[PDB]
Amino acid sequence: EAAPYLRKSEKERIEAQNKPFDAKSSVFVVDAKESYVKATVQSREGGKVTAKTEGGATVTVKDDQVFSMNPPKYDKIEDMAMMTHLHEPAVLYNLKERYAAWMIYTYSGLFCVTVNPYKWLPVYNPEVVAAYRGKKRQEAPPHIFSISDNAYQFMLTDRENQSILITGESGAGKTVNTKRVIQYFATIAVTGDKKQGTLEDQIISANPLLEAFGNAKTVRNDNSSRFGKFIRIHFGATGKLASADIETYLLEKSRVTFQLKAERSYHIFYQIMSNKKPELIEMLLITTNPYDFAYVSQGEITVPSIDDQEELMATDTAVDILGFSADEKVAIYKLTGAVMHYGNMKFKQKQREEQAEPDGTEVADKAAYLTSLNSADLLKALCYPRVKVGNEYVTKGQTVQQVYNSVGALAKSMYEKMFLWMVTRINQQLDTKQPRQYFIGVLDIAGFEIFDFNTLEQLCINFTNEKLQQFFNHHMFVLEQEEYKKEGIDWEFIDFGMDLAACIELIEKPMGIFSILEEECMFPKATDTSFKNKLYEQHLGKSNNFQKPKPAKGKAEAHFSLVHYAGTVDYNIIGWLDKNKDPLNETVVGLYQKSGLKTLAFLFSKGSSFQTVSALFRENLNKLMTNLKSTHPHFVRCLIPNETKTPGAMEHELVLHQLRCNGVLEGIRICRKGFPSRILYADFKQRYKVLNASAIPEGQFIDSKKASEKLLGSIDIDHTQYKFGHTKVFFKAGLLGTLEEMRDEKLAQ
Repeated sequence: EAAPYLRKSEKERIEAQNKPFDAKSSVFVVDAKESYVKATVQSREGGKVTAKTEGGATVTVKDDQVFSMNPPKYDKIEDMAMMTHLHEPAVLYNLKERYAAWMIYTYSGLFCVTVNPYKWLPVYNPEVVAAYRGKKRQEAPPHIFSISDNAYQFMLTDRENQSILITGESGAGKTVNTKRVIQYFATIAVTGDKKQGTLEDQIISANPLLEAFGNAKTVRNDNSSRFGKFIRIHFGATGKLASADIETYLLEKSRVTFQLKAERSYHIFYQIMSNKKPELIEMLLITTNPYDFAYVSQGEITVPSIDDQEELMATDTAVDILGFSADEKVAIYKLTGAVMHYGNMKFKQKQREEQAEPDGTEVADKAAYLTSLNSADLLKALCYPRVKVGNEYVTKGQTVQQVYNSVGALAKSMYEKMFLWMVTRINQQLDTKQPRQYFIGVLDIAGFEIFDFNTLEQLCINFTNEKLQQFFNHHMFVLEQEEYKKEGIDWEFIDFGMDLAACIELIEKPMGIFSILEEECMFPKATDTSFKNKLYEQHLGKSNNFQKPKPAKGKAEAHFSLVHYAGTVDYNIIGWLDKNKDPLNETVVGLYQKSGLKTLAFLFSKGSSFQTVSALFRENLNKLMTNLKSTHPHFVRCLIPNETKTPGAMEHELVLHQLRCNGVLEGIRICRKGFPSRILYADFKQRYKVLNASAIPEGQFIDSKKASEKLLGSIDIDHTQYKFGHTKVFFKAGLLGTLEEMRDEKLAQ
């Protein structure tokens, strides 16, 4: 009643599992509205099988889509984690059975997997939440509350840091549940001690502006955010709660470079550029028309019904809630205005001469005004730069492309900087002379999504995602080996982190794939086709998991085909190489440092210069990864099972692919090799004694081991189907299945 679904019955658990069943009947078949449906063998054939489906028709299917399924005992369990048959549909339908049971909290890895319920339930209500810490995993009903709970007691003794990691889910439920996560942080505060924005509400202070700030529109998602944020929480206290960080991580500058006409821009821009605030628009030296700024214009010209007048008002609401000055903050978004003005800047190339050279432009004068530079200062000092030290020397004649790239780079870097600045004061508003000794953290996205059409940066983020999965895998590898140790057993399995890292390694040698791309970009005035050819020599023979894409529909050309934890995904080339190109000039900020605005010092401040750009983006990740290596990570993966966020029912197929994207699926692929399985003596034998038909006294006249050796002596001798564990018993997925198959067959006879 309290937790009414969440532990649903003693009686019904039995009686459901009591219900009639047969595995050898109960089979997999492939569907137009599920990829797969539970099935019956009508008949079996060479490389096809003859089938009927519970709801639907009789159906004719090849062998490979099929096996008979883990029976009611399995059917009512808590755990994908304790699987006993591995094919995706099993997992999926079963959790769908949770969903029709509405049974919330789902487990694989050692960790819990999440769905926005789209409905009222008082999951929150403290009867569970306060009254107990709860339990380690096996011991209590599944809940995200667990993961926090045990991470605490773990750290409490351990006293080094941990973060909990929450995947995809890129809109409503993701953020709602992050909120509730900090709500449970408040519950931890209440647990620790008890006797100024509220701390969730303090994060809310950030949320609306920051949400506009780095949200983005996917073809398949409509407010989705392509910063990197990471959330930290910090303890000088193990009392009631101590205060928190949200932090600075991979940000996607290239989006400023480009959009397709279906697609839109960093939401800030789109929001501000609406019409409502009468003074700013001219104060901004701006036309309310997006249409003007081609570099802005590149996208889709609106989102029909996300109402940016009110969203403007919300931005005001937040910036005023900053308690930070109007004049700076106005100048600050005005910086962005300048940025879009830079899209207009366009240069021209003279006779008998290669230089790119000026359009003499009110745009530059707007810049001068806003900057408190003079435009001529730009014109001479940038547009033919100076760099030398030890003597000092001047740089002239840039190509059209050189200029265009250069200025875009500057603008982008400036946007970046502005984000970076936001840290300083926003956090300081958050920041406290209450100490921190120790840290617990939150992350939002291991972000991978698909389009029929693709662009490098996205793939790079996907690379980073799988890298995160490296981290997942090798930690599990270690821990599971500890579980081998736990009941006396010796490792027959090798690093998953390494194993899939090899798949990354195809991307990464001391040669990076990215590295060589951006590297060769310095080879000038040449065409991606050149690299195509270099692919075709370099990888296309060699690197097994990468492929020439097959013919397929939807697309003029696709160029790369390679294999991923999510499955296997194929992607395409426009000549964009230069987009990643980073120009630098000292001079630009160098003089801005002179300028009036006094944003500029924080505006302003060996590894590389004007180069290494995607590798820089590696570097940014890399540090993060390094620091995470210190930690214990914790894990949540999160789903819209539905067409929508609605009480309305499942939409399967994206849930399929999300789960492909959510490691549990091929993680369980990885683990099934483990015979990843531990089942306790007493229950097990309490079922199993039957065939031995043997009486020798309980207690240790027989161990469970002995009783096994006898029953096995009737039944099996194997390692792979089973091995002994010191307290609990270990199996091929199939094996429990056959065990109870025996049990029903024997008891019925």
